[PDB]
This record gives sequence, C-alpha cells and structure tokens, in this order.
Amino acid sequence: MAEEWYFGKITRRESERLLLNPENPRGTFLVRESETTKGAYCLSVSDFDNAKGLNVKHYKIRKLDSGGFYIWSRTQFSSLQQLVAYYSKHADGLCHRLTNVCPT
Repeated sequence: MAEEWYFGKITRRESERLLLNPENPRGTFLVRESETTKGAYCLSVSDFDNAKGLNVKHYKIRKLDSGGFYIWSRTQFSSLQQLVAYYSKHADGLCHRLTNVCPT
C-alpha cells in the first residue's frame, strides 16, 4: 500500500494511455519510477490546449543525497507528499496545477 497517486514501475507509454482517457479532466496526474534515470521519479500530468487537444507532459523528480526532492532546484521538498501538496496549490512551472489523481 503506497500513496494514491503513486503508480510505481509503469512505463511512460502506459502512463500516457491512462492519462489520455477522455473521462479524465485536464490536470490529472500520477507519480511513477523513471525508465531513463535510476533512482529518479516522474510526475506525469495531463493538459489541454487548442493546438494539441488533450496531451501529457512528463517532469523528472530528482532525489538529493540529503533526502530531498525537486523538479527545479529553486524549490525543494522533504518528501514526495510535500511535492504533490505544493503543486496541487500552484502550477509554478508545470503546465497545470495538480487537480485529479489518476484512477485505478
């Protein structure tokens, strides 16, 4: 049992398959393990614009030796739960604020 938004070892294309479901509104997200970087995580979030329609953006979450996490070094967090809590309040760099936890 992990956090509701933690999807573990799912692939980048599987995260897109789940997030691109038309029933999921803009701002739907999940956190997963990175396929490209060992020890890093990815925040995958759905967005919408006039050119692309519903699309997915992926953000790399790096873990520090001190135990912290960040997407941009200017804003660091002590846990993944603090990171999700912050980005649920302000977009601050992301395409959209986190609003809906990806189902199933």
